[PDB]
Amino acid sequence: VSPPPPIADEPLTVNTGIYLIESYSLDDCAETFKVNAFLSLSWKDRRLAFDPVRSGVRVKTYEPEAIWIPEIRFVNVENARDADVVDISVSPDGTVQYLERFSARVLSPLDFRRYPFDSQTLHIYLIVRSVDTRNIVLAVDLEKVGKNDDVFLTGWDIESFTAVVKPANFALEDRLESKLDYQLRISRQYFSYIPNIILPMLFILFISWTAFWSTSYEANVTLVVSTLIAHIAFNILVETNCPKTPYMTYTGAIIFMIYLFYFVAVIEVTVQHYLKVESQPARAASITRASRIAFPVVFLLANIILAFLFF
Amino acid sequence: VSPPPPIADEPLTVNTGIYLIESYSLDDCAETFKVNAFLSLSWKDRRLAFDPVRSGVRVKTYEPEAIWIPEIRFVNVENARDADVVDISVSPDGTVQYLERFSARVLSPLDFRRYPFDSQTLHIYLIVRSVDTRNIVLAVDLEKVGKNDDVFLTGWDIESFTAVVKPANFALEDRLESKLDYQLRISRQYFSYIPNIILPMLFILFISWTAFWSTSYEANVTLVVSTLIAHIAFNILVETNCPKTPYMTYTGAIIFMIYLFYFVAVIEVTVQHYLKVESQPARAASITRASRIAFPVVFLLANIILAFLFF
Amino acid sequence: VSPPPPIADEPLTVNTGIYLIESYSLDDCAETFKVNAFLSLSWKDRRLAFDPVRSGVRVKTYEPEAIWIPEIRFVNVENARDADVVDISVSPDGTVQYLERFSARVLSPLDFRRYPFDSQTLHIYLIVRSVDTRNIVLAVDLEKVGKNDDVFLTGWDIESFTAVVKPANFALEDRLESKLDYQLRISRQYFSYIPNIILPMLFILFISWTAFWSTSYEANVTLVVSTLIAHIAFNILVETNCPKTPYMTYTGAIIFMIYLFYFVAVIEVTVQHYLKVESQPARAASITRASRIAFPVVFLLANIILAFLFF
Amino acid sequence: VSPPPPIADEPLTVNTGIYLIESYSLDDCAETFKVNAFLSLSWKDRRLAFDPVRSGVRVKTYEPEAIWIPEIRFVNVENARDADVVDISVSPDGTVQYLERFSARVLSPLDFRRYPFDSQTLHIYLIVRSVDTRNIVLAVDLEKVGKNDDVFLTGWDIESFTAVVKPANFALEDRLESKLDYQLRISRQYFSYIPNIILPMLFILFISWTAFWSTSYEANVTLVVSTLIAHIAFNILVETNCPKTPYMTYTGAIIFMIYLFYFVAVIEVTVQHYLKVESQPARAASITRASRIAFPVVFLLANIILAFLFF
Amino acid sequence: VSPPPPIADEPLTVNTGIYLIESYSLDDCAETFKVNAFLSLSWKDRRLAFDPVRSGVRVKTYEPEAIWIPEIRFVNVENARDADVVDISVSPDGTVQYLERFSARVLSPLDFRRYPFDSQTLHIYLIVRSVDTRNIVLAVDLEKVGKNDDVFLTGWDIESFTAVVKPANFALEDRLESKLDYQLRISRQYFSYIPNIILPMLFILFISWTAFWSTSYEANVTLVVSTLIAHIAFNILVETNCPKTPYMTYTGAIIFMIYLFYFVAVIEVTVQHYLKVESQPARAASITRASRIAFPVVFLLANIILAFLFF
Ligand SMILES: CCC1(CC[Se]C#N)C(=O)NC(=O)NC1=O
Ligand SMILES: CCCCCCCCCCCC
Ligand SMILES: [Cl-]
Ligand SMILES: [Cl-]
Ligand SMILES: [Cl-]
Ligand SMILES: [Cl-]
Ligand SMILES: [Cl-]
Ligand code: NA
Ligand code: NA
Ligand code: NA
Ligand code: NA
Repeated sequence: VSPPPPIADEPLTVNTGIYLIESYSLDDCAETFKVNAFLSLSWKDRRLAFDPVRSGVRVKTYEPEAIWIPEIRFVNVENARDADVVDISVSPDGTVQYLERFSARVLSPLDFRRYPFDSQTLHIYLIVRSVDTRNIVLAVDLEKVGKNDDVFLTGWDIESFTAVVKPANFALEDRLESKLDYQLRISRQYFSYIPNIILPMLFILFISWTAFWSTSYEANVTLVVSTLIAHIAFNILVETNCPKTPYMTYTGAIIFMIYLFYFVAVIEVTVQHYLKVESQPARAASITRASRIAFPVVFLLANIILAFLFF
Repeated sequence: VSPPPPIADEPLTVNTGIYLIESYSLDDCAETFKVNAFLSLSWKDRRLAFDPVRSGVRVKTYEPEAIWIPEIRFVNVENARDADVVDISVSPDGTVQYLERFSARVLSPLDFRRYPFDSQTLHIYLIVRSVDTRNIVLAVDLEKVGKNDDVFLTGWDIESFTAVVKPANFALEDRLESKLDYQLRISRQYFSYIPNIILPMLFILFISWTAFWSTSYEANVTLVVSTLIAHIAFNILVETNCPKTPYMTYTGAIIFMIYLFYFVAVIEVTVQHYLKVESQPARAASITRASRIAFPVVFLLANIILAFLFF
Repeated sequence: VSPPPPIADEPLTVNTGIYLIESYSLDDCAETFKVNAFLSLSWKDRRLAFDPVRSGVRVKTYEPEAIWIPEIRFVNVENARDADVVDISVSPDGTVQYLERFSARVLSPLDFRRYPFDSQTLHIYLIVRSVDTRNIVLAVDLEKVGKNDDVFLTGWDIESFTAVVKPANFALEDRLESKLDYQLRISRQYFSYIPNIILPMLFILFISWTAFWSTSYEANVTLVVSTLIAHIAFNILVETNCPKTPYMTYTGAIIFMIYLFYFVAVIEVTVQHYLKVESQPARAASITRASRIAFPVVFLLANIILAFLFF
Repeated sequence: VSPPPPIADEPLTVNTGIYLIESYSLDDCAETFKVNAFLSLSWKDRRLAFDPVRSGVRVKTYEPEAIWIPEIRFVNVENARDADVVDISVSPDGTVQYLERFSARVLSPLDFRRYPFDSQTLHIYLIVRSVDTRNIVLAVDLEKVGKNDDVFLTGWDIESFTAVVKPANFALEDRLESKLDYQLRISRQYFSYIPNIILPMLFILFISWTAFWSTSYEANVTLVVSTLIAHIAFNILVETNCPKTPYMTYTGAIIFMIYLFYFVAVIEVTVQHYLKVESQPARAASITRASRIAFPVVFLLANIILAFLFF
Repeated sequence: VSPPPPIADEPLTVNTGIYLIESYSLDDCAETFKVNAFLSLSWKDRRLAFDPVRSGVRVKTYEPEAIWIPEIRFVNVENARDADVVDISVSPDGTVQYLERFSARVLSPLDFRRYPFDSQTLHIYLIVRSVDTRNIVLAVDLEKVGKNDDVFLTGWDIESFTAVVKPANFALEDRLESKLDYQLRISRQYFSYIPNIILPMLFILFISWTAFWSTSYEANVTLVVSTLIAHIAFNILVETNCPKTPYMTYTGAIIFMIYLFYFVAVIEVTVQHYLKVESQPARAASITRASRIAFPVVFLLANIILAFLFF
């Protein structure tokens, strides 16, 4: 219950590995994800060394309480991980092979600027604090790093689960702290977003555009203002249920542009009727005819400008 | 305590069984279900064998801490199960009869493509990790796999609770792992979905179709656009309260088709009026008369095409 | 720390009592209810019998760890109850009088077919598993069963808290198990249901019926379709916040019937106008006049048919 | 680990005091409030009396396990309080001075009949169960009962925190139980309820009243029915997010009355038009002119009747 | 397991420091924030002093159970913090250097009067209660007060994390209590507020203003009342999801003013039509022409008055 002594003035190397068993509950609002995995740890504690001849065993098993185990913590976790030690195996040279199953709700920022065509890199930061008698440094054993094939996140494609092999060693509260970065790369499954969100939202806008093939101000006011109600009602229906993104998103710019188009279409309908009343039906009919091409063309062009700006 | 020694070079067989006491909280959004059940374990440990004559007992009881018990874990759980050891009984031959009551929130994918006429197979994966001293293999005693008659999930018919007898034995982090798949087959209770969701949604669409028996553009604009608002408002009312399904569902296709029909009906109403105002009432009246049959026929046929594609 | 020995071959009778301190959080969506109560247990253990003369005490008090206590569990709970042992008293004959205060979230199905005039019977199932050396059977001490007068559930009248005195004894995992049924009968007290949900919903329907005293198709389309929107919007306002009931409810049938009446009223308004435009105002006016009586009469009769079917 | 012996046949007096550190999460729907506070207990145990000369200490400190401490519980809590013993000090006469910090979710009924001008008295009931060898009675020293100045509940004015000095001593399951009543008096901050809820709700009603200064049935139908939609939509916006109150509230009566006024205004608009079309414009214009005064006067009077009935 | 003895009659100084690791879950509705941090404590205990020559070590490490550690608690926490002792180091002079990693959901009031241009000061109040044999006072080690550079709150700019070096010493429950205030200053990221909430809300108001360039009462009623519906529907879309603020906010005043403008615009539309129908088109046209300037000017001025009043 004290760290192993150094042979010379070298730090203790704790080789790590994370193997994803299950990944679940990716919360976009909270920017958190719950993960269930193995955490394999390996280090040399020469005090535990033995002769397999005298012992009559080629490997010894210990209880966590019986031996020194490094305090590995996660940097970006809500509460400490719920861990269960699966196995502890000591070889005759004193090499400890530790294995545990943990479940953790990890906090990792998400960038929704390119939503719903966005990709994310989920982080899991391992950390070890160095002690009084010696310094502890983390390492990655790539043979011990991977993910179960059945690992899934509904609406996401799990690209890869890797680790940045080089640790970040730094001083914190007068002690060395070695930090490791485990990355889970995911890309969104945006298929049903076209028929369920985009297409019906465009149909409602297109219905407002039929006021350019009508001279009735009463029918035109009912067209543009009722489609604005239908649009707002449709936005409540497809609402993300997360608090509004403080920054401007791709989908957010399109929806803002759609609100601008309902305002510009009201301005046209109001101008058309005012010119018709103010004995100028030549200008009223020429504006309404221009709008039939101007509205879809300006819309198509502005969407290409946004798509270019965001991608 | 170490694992029991093999008589020959055979692995240790741990006979399992799960008996569902209560099933609750089936979350469609989270794809998780909370279960409370018994987990029975049986294996032979010859070290624990005794003579009932010398001992004066026909069965011995032990505390979990006193004897070797295999570490059985569940693969698809959020956090480790909340377990309470109910009984441990050792017979003179060394047979250990273990029993525990546990509660766990199990993660099981759900396929909503055929919703609300869908059936689901909920999984509970048992797993045991082998040690270096000896290999551990799981077995299913099907007489031990069951469920309480009073077990229920509102809106579902619990068909069966089974296990696939053959375990999935595989290597993971240089050790053998025996995995058992327990299945809970459930089928949805879609009764009230016709009168509460389908019938009122179709009525709103049918009201938009009365514009084919009217020449008033003002009454037709109020018909088709107000029914679109009534439809969107009705969708908000019958909203699933789960984030949108990343894949296209049966119900999702129908609702997309309904949005298309409101757009096509606006196009007709706009064409009818434009042909009437552009001195062509022969073409305007012939289109409106055709729509009276074309709309219900194309709808009925497209539904048959979707029903055929999904089932 | 062994069960008491039988005098003859009789099972151990554990007399139970439950005294409701507080009842709260009745969740209709989850079909669960939280309860805070006393659980009294009484059984005879002749090993604990004493002479009050030699001991100098008429009653002995023990710590739970000092004596044998039967493991009583609840069948229909989410997780095990939060229990705290209040008192353990042993009389000179060996009668143990155990008392504990517990809190538990009990799962009990709810039938909403007669909502909001429904009554429910909430269950709490006690169970004891028999042990190696002897069988354990539950009994009810009616003097120890009851509820605090201040116990309440907002929107419900707590009729009674009783128990089914005869236990359900059966075999489970090769051991006898004795089960007790504790019933809490509650009836809904929703006075405000009529003025807050029914009356405004009927007013919206009655407003659609004013189209029978109007010949204006434009005013009639605005009447029936805007009231349909107002109805749907009112249903969103009075939405139960629980996922839709898989079976058809009383309130559910009325609301379905109301949606049918909005569709039938559109059919009338469409027929009236088509007969008027197709040079038949004799038939148009006779239908509109008939509807003034037919609609309220068919509605009143259909409601009596539903009320008769559900009650 | 036995109660202190009486000098004469007197019960043990346990002096209590609750000091509110933080008050949070007042849930109107659940009728529960989460409180964090100190619980001070004082009682005399002559067995713990000592001579400060021989001991060489003026005060002795003990661990809770070392001495007898009365089992104090709260009656109206969800689960037992989360407690942490802060200090235990024994003076030479045997006086025990116990202090603990606890958090607890207290269940206390709320009366919303006068909402949002309502005041509430939140209760906390301390209770002690008497034992075999002696009776235990609670006492309160109001000098010890208080609250932190920074204690807050958003939207409420915490008037006072007190205790009813006289305990309720009663028999429960053949033992005496002494109960104390702590009371937290709070009154609502209804400031923004006039400009955010009442004022916009009245404006929507007043817009429906402009139909009394119009003869156009088409404009009157659009006025009265669209304001009914705007009212229902506004009620969804200002919805309390708690299930509807089973009893009739003040705000509930006003809103019911507002729904009645939209129905009566439709009846007027329908009568006006029917009298006009049935060659009686003398009666139609006289009703519409009467309504201009009748509607605001009947509204103003009915509100005074409700305000008088509720306050 | 006794506090250290004073050299003279001085109180024990416990030097504190908090180092923010992660900040998450800032709940505006609950006025709580979850934080993960280090808590460093330093105090002198001469009983633990040693000669480094005879002992032969830099610092002596202890288990929390082995030495006296001051009970530091947080004032404004829901439940006690989840703490993990990271390290305890004693230097030759008797200086104890304690370190722990904790997670806590801190309660801190939020002032939304200037929302969404508001800044908040989040508090974490440390407190120590003085003991029998000596008084304990808190201090701040400015070298140990800090925050990780990667600390974030989505939609907020974390300005600073400082501590009020001077503690608040006061009597509580007959004992001295030293309290420290740790402040986390945050300012909101209101960027997407303008295009996502302000601009579409103003467009809906501007559409109602087109009724000043129209004489049609039917088109004007449809303009002002349908935009009121669109506004209310847009408010439901951008609803804060927190229960209503009891005090009047900046955004709250603007939205109240917008509801007043819809009522005043209805009054104009009603007056215009009544003057027109009552043979006075000179006054009707002069009011409608005045409103074209009066409405945007009064709006712009009233907004400047509110902006001045709130900032
Ligand atoms: C309420 C329906 C509405 C106003 C906007 Se739709 C909604 N909500 C209306 O009242 N009058 C119309 O002529 N058309 C409409 O669609
Ligand atoms: C014009 C009718 C608009 C209907 C508004 C419905 C508001 C839905 C609120 C849903 C909360 C999840
Ligand atoms: Cl951790
Ligand atoms: Cl598990
Ligand atoms: Cl239980
Ligand atoms: Cl308690
Ligand atoms: Cl704390
Ligand atoms: Na064991
Ligand atoms: Na026991
Ligand atoms: Na004690
Ligand atoms: Na200690």
